[PDB]
Amino acid sequence: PLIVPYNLPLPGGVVPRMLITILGTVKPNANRIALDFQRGNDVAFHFNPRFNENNRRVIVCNTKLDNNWGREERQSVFPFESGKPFKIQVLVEPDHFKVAVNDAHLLQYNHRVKKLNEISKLGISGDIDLTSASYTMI
Ligand SMILES: Cc1ccc(S[C@@H]2O[C@H](CO)[C@H](O)[C@H](n3cc(-c4c(F)c(F)c(N)c(F)c4F)nn3)[C@H]2O)cc1
Repeated sequence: PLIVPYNLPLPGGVVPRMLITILGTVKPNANRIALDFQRGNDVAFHFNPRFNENNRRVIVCNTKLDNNWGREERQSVFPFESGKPFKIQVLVEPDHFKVAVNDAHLLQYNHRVKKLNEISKLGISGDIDLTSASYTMI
């Protein structure tokens, strides 16, 4: 198992047609997962499944610039289940990050940080056992 939090360098940043695949298992009684695509200290794309926000499960997405969070984008479709193995695929497209979970499209997140070649880290954090984190070009 990989250490969590996990730092996956993305050399030279991201580019359209780059596919990032995260395989893991959600812990029992999970509270949160986070993927953080970072441009230095900024978070270009934060993808944050919350298992218990006011007793509801929701995905919160946002960007952090100069240490300030922006407007949240929320997805109530929630494909993660405590205790179960998952696959997150993040496909970089020209205008957005496209996220599929367990081979089913979940959401798109329009690029707010525009210097894709500077988004050169993926952090993976939260209540998972992490099996693999990798990328490839499609
Ligand atoms: C005024 C105001 C009031 C409340 C908020 S809440 C804020 O909302 C953001 C999305 O808009 C992010 O979710 C933030 N956030 C979550 C994590 C985090 C973490 F630190 C971890 F260690 C793990 N393991 C994890 F899964 C995480 F998600 N870090 N920063 C959250 O603090 C904002 C503004």
